[PDB]
Amino acid sequence: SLAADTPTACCFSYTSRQIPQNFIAAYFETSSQCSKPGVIFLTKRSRQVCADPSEEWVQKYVSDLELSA
Amino acid sequence: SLAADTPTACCFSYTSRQIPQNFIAAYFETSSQCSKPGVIFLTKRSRQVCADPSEEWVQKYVSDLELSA
Repeated sequence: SLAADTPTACCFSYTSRQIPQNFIAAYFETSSQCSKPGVIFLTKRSRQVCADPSEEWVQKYVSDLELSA
Repeated sequence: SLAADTPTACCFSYTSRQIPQNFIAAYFETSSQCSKPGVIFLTKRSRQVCADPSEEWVQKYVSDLELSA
């Protein structure tokens, strides 16, 4: 567990058209070392699309883990 | 091309034991919006390991694109 991996994922730019729960599947609330507002997603094309802060569609998807974990 | 993707990969912590060109294959010099020194790698386990700034072993691997691109 002490051997973490992966870089610091942070939403520096999201998309205009959202990604509803039809193609989405995973998600992420950015990461520390870069207090980012938007969140990263995981559509079916393994192509994260980022997302505004508290996006109507995200709050529903990220609803699972909304910051608290 | 205007529709970029992926978050801002930045090396916030690298490993002690390096990853020579035996398991390594890809690499990255971090990203902007987070001036990072170390570089991210792509061993065979798709597990980036980051790397000190100008690591003896990296300069050789990252040698291909060393900042200039």
